[PDB]
Amino acid sequence: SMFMHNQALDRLMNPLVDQYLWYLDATSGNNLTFRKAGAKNFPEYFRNWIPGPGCRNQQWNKVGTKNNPQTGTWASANKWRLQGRLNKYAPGQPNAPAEGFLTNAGDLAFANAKATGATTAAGTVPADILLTSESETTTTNMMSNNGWGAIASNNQNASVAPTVQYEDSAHVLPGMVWQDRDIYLQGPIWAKIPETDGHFHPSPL
Amino acid sequence: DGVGQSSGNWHCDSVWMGDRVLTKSTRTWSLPTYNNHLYKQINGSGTGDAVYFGYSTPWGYFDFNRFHCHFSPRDWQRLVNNHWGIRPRRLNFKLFNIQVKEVTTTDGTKTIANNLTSTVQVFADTEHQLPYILGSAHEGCMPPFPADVFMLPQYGYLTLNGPGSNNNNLSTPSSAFYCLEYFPSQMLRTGNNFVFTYEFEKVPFHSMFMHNQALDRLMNPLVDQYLWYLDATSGNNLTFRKAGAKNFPEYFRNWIPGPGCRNQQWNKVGTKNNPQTGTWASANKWRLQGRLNKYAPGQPNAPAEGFLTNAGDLAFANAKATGATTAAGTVPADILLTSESETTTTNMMSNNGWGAIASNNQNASVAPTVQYEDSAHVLPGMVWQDRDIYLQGPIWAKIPETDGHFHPSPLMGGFGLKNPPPQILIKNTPVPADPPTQFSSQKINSFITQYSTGQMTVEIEWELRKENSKRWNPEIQYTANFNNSANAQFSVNNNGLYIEDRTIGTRYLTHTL
Amino acid sequence: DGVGQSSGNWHCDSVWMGDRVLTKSTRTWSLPTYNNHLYKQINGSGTGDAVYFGYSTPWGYFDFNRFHCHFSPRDWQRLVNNHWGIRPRRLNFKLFNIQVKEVTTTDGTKTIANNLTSTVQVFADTEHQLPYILGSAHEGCMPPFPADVFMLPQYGYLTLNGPGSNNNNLSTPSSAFYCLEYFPSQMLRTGNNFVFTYEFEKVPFHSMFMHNQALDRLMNPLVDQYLWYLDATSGNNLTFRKAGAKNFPEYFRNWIPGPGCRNQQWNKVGTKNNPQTGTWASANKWRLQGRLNKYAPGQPNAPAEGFLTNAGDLAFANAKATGATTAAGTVPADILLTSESETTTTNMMSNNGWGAIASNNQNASVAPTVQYEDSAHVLPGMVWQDRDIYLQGPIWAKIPETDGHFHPSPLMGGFGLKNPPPQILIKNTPVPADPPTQFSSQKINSFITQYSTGQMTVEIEWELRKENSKRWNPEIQYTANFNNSANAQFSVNNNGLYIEDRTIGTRYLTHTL
Repeated sequence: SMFMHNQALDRLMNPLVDQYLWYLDATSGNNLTFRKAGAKNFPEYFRNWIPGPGCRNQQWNKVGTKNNPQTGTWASANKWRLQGRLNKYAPGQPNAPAEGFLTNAGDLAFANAKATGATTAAGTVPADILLTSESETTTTNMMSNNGWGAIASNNQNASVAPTVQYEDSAHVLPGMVWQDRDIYLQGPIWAKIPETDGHFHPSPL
Repeated sequence: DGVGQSSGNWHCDSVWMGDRVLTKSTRTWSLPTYNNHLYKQINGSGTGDAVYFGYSTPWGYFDFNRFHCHFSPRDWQRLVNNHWGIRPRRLNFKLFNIQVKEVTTTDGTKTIANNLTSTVQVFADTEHQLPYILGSAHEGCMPPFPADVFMLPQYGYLTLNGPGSNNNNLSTPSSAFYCLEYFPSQMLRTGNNFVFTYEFEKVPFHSMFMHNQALDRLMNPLVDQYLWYLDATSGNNLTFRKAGAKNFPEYFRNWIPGPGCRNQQWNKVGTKNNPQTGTWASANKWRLQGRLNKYAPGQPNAPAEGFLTNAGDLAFANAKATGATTAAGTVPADILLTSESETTTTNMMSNNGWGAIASNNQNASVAPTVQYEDSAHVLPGMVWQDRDIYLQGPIWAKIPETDGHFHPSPLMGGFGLKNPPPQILIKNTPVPADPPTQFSSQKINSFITQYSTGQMTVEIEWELRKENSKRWNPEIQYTANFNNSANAQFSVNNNGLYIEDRTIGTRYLTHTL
Repeated sequence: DGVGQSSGNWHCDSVWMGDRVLTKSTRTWSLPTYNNHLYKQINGSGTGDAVYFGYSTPWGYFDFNRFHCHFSPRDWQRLVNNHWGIRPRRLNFKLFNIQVKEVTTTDGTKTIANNLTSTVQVFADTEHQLPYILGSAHEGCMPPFPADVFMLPQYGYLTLNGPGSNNNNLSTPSSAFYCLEYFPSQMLRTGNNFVFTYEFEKVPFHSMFMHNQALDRLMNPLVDQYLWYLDATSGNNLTFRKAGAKNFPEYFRNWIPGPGCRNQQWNKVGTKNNPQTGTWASANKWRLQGRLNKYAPGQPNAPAEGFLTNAGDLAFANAKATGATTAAGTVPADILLTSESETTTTNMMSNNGWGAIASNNQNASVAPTVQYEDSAHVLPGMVWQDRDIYLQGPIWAKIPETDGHFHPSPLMGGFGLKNPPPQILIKNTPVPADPPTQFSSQKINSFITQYSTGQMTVEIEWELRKENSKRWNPEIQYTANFNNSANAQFSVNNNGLYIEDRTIGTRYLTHTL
């Protein structure tokens, strides 16, 4: 798909007319109160579709003075382990980072022909290194600077108040849509799907 | 043809054949002039979870998407007791008997006349090149009851927004603007009419059956399994028990319950609930582009008996309920709740997490421990039931076009479609008022106030799965309430208002898991 | 046919094929009664540079001549990035859904009714026997945005005038008077419609490309020329240098830059400009019949960077600009400037003359001198680029019929045509009021006030030159402004007003000179 979306998921609707669906807004006063979805309050609308999977990833600011001075980035990386040995998880799901931030190996990067040797360094991203951006996917996909959402952490009663907890990682669910990572001019074309008893959505990462 | 001859007839009925089935409906509508013949930008203010950028349009549209448009409460009863499944096949849409009227206002006395030469213009969008707002469960559908007259909703959409200064409501470079006069459309005077046909692509039947067995309960109780497991480590040696002897939790199984997540549960008895001035901070939320949206409805997880969730399940209201809110000591008499409890066999309940897993390594000194998993996503060997379709609920939805999607059944329930039925858009053609005698290049501001009305009709062809079950004993079926009442069920009252008593689920007949 | 059936449908879209391309547009118009059903003489006063003699006519006309009528800003982008040239081929014009309305005024309350039996009458002039006022870049075209409604302009022309006493406004014997009812025309009630077709004669494509090389720079830098010239006379002897050694100004060339004339240049920063209460005495003027006319626009000469000329180049304005004037410290946000700077390769800049030539004979005693030429006309071996076509600019113009004309490309840009598209003229047929009972031979003064409205449509067939270029590196292309904004580009605002951000030139893709 060569196209960037024209609308966000949460934003698919008609703003001019309210929904016919009712929800429980308020428990106050020893009674239940059902609000109606509408009146230009978007977060309360019902939706058929939810954003794509992903996981939270460490974010390094492109301005070097604002970054923690790590002699190298390994212990901070996202890792998956196989046969008792740890491998960096790269690149991850096509999650975009915050504006002005990046991740190590989370997204593709290239270099000029002027860059030789195994390393380059500059106060900001070097002039040789060519970064890529997944930001065109933020409509459907999940950003990397926070988890996927929140869920209920406890049962309630009249005495105890409701609480929630945050989910930093979200895997595949029914009714979940996402955009695959983009193909660049300097990037690979294909890959061989390994032969296994099962594989899910075999688009190369 | 002509001013004095009708362009159509009234067709509303239901034809029950063996395999197909054909439902006809027709209604009377009224179309105003929205935005005084103008497109308009609309946007929010400030940074917040609700912010938007979009356009409002001087066009109406026909939304038949909801079920009870096409079915009467008797046909629905007749549908769900006898059958295991239904899916759409064809639809046929027609407009006719268009009549356009002008409104002259002298003092506070309106004079409405009949303008014979005015036109309306309508087109169906078959390539889905417009933003698609159907399937978002808005209002403005046909009424449930054939004798009501309804006003068509205004068309509008909202596009990408982007940050700047303190306002996230700025238009991003890629914000799209669609002019609907840039579509070929058919212009209709009172004499001529409009029709087109459409055919659904094959989708799986919606399952009308409730399961006959739980997952964990699929087995023969009379014979024990041949599989062995480690029951007990006591005594410096390993002891292998054999699965059987009527101890079910120890059996091996091929299949595991469906995905879900834990959700806050509010007791239907108001005195037992924590007094929250409003429920937001307690809701299940997913976030997109740095703003939080309630997660609704969630996966089809049922709550505990006597409990419910906010927006986790669908809810409706009568015609007696007006305004944006209703309140009562218990669930109000107007609100119509839905229940997913028929799915508890395969699916997961919302009052606890999915299970437990091992929290640590062990040795002779340290004891084994476990932890609980409040959220479970999809795994191999996982089965689930999709949310049920109701009489008052939506029918289909448009699968968004993306590089990937998983099990695209709409979370409000329905038939996910790649190529859904085309949106149908209609407008009153503008008639300007008397122009000045001297020439001016500015736009024409003043028009003639007018509106239009006429009948529409919709014909759906449904395909249904016949039911063959050899169970001996009788089954649960839908039955009209057994009680005497001041007003009959699904009927009009003294004041003339049609009232729907219950959301009627489709799942009664049992089927073996 | 009849009162109750529409005579046409709404067609607006764009069909992109490989070679042909076909654009459709349709709009809603409103036609008043001009001059109260009368022809009238119009004339100036006194002797001056602006004096006129002519006639005003009770007829309207349809002007589609401007580009952005036919193209949307997306189609225009799609046009100019992919292609080296375009020329028109066919056009198709249609009127339909005519409706005529009468205005009765009782006190200050207008009552507008619908008069079914009134007619409008329209004709196309295919022999060009009327004075041709299209291509003079007047107002009254279709709006850029399909949803606007516009009022048709009044038709009028002005003929020869001649001197007498102190008044140059007298009518010369050969002043022509044209009665437009002396043309056969088709009379239309509400039921019947109007159509005709037209086909352009072959004209050269408009070049959509910006050159890849300057004239003086066409050569191989690596090898010197074999041609010899006289560099130096010193030492009582002649010395012949050889052209080469990377000294470009000395090279021989086959071609020389295009014609032009020097033009006054006003800096876009207002503090740097001389405070003239108005710019006339400083303008470039040409005079005809003893009266001076500004020369606008001149030859396609570009000015210096950061400078402009009055009327030397085209300029437009938004819909927010009303009234006859706008002012700002810099160029106003409403005014849309155009730039010819893409032509500086072949053409001449306006900030200096064309070159220098020898001013005297020499001898041993007297030194050689030169003089500068501020104006250069056409010579053999002279190449130039014609002015570019914009989205808001005119399309064609009518080549006047004369014994000679040179390179008839219109100076405002466009396609010069011998046989341009025919003017289309329309009028409300007069309906007299109640005549007196006794007979009178005088004209009927009193009529019934009425106007008319209805849709029109225009279909142009464009032929375009495909682009094949083997250059390795990417090219400049038109791109929507990358910035976030309160209002999107080329889109409607909160109040409902359509706003055009940029005049979009056609020249992006490079081509070798």
